[PDB]
Amino acid sequence: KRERMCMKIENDCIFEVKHEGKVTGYACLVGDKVMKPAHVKGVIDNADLAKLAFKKSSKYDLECAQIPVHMRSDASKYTHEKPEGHYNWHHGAVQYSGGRFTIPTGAGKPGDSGRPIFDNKGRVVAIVLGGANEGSRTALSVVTWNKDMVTRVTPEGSEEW
Amino acid sequence: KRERMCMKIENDCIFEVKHEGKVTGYACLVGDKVMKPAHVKGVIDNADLAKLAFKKSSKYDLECAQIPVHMRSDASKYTHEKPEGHYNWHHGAVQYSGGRFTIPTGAGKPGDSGRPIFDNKGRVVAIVLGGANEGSRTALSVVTWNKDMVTRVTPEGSEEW
Amino acid sequence: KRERMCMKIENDCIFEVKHEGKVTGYACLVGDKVMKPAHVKGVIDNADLAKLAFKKSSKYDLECAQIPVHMRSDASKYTHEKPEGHYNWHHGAVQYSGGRFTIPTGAGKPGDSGRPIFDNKGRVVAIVLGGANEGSRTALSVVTWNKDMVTRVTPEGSEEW
Repeated sequence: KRERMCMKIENDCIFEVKHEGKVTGYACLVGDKVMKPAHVKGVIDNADLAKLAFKKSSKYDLECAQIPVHMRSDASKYTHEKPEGHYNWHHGAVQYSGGRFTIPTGAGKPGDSGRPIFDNKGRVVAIVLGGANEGSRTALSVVTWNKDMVTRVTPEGSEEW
Repeated sequence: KRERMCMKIENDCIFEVKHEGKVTGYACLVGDKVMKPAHVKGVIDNADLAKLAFKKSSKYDLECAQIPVHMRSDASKYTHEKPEGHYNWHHGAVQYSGGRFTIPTGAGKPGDSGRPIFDNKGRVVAIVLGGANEGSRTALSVVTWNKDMVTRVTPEGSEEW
Repeated sequence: KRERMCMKIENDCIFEVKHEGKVTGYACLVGDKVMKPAHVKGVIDNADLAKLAFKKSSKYDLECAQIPVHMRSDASKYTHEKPEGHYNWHHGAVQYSGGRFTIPTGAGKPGDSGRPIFDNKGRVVAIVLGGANEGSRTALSVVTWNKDMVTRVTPEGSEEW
């Protein structure tokens, strides 16, 4: 149920970014803005998305742009509330404990950057950039939103995926 | 129940406007004032209403007038609260989502300008002016009310019906 | 039986008179003349009757004109005999006592000017102009026809409908 809805939403709101023929990251639609990690390099597998003018910012390591009108109905719905507990993810379920996003599996691999972290109701919470090896766990370096502000949370030792 | 009540209220609070013998708009009785969109041209199918001196405002794209005394019992009652959810309309059910009034079907056609958008209790929330083709949905350019002011919402690409 | 005949004759011998889009009086066909009260103003809702030249006389409060040839078969028949008793009317039955036309119900309302009062044989005897609120009854101020003379009976305190 929840897993099926989450994967259906991911299918409609993720476009692969390929460089030299191999995928390196993913750009996702949140609200009414195209969001992609800045550190990843490549082009989006979409004629409409690849032609947009991407605003750059190195402090938050994020690229943003305005989506065209005809993909507004194909974009996720955002939120800013982050209660403690469990959240969905493409490679499993993520745990929010003490202001940190951690991977129970520790199976994070390069090339998964940009996949949204989903809420219980399908809302998007943050965006994955990289993680830091906490032995059996990994602390995620993710980009979230405040009420009206963007912040970047990077645990020590994190590597960009 | 709700559909029949809404139709009953609409018959007592909607007056057609025709130019050159063909209908082009609608005027509604909300509170104690006649409200008709400014862009639609013609005449209201009533001597008492057609004789009134209308106040013009191109910024909000609306005309108003104070209703005569003997239609004061034949006017819809208004509201300013807009909870998230579903609202009734003469052509189906409209979806209010994130500050946007959207049509689930995209079935709005020119000549329907001025048709009000009702609430659950029969209260009027807004007045339709135009729409925009946003994928398989249609964002409605409406005229809504705050506690005391008039505000106008116009999604990009909207066409005046 | 009588009601059906009176209604059928009234349908064929009454034309609503409207001013500024609202009906205010009726022009009835008697013999070969069109009668209309002088206090009511407007245009008869008919092409042929609009272009006819009307003779106006403020003493009797009545306008008369000659009907077209082809409409001679769509008119009532007249009489002057007025024996004591009851006479039929569009809104019920009227009583003729002591040279007065009285309304048992007192249900006369403005806009009832010009409605003829019929005989028991369907013949038209008088034309209603106004009424006087006398207790539970209403004395009718009407224009009648003698053998040769047109006379007006107006009780004290009557009002023009």
